[PDB]
Amino acid sequence: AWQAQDSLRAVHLLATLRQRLSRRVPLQAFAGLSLAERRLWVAQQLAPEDTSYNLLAHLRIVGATADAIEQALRQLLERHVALRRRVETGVDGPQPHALAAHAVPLQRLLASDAVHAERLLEDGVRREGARVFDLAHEAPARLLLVVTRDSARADLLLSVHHYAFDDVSLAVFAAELKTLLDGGRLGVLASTPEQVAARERAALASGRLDRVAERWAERLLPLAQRLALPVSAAVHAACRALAERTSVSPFSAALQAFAEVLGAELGVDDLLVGVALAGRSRLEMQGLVGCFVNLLPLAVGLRPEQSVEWRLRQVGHDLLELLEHQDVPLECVTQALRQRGASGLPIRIACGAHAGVRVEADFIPVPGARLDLTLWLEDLAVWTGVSAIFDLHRIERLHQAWERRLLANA
Repeated sequence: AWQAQDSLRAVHLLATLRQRLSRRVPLQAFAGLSLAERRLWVAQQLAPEDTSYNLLAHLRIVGATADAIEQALRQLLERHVALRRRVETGVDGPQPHALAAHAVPLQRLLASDAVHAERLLEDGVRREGARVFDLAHEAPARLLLVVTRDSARADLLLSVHHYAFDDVSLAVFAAELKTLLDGGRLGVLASTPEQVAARERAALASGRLDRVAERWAERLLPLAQRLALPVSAAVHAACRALAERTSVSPFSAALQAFAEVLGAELGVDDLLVGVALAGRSRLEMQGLVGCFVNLLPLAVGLRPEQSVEWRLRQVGHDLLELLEHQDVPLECVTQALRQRGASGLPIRIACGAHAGVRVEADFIPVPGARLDLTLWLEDLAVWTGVSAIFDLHRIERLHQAWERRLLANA
């Protein structure tokens, strides 16, 4: 398990050991629709013409025929029900209904050369970016397959609504596509998006997740344009060294400097920071396709009187607590806060981190921002902010302050 594998890899290590030898180990001492699907679906209902929930994935495939690619995609659509479901509104919750795999639109186009293949792709990007999905009557996914004449390269544009997809789903979809195009076989899936929702309803009914949310509501109660810049090697090394001395993850050190820079910028002593989590809490959710992402709050205290090491231990500790209980939906934390006299929790800032046929898959970023400012680290610092608050030049200034804060803390 060790040789097969960050702190998310630590969760995967503890899950493999739990499946083989039983008994937990709690990470902190070593390091119908689900609510994840529903919160994206209801946000689309409140703004039906908003297309900021359209996910566009570009898959570059080298070494497979058009017939083999199309056939492999029909297999993946049959295998992953989340890409071929319609959603009826319900009296006590939206209700999904499975559709046939052939009902997913698939358009094959032949391009004369590579430049023509780019232009077909760009035209598809603009068309799918402005498209309003009919989530009640059609599948939430479309596919554009562009093959280039006299070339081994084929391009696949996957447009799928966010309620039925996420980042890990793209990696699973791309790897399984490569497996089929190579001639391999896919094992029987151990779960479905519907089973995840059913298990969540049981966990909600047992009060287990709400008790964890009530514990978090204590600390959280007082608080109740895209730019991609490369991180210098000196800042990356200092981030790693600071984490090794503090026994936290390198992401915890980068989150701490992120919250401290923004806290000084906004002039506050405490800053609420969201942490985007993959939300696949059990081993059989690792190979699923759908939406499992869960944004959970993290209260960072900006105490200049305290040491850098102590502030970092608190950040990394609170981070592993959110990682352990990433199955606790954000709505549970909101419910616990309202039960203590709060209108809600106001999250404005967030953070996160990401032989044979060749399959390269990447998302085309979604324009517009729900949150005021986000920082995503790619193993590259991707800053996304609302233009009216965090413009391009203000983001560049914050990234420089973030890099300085990291070097100073180390």
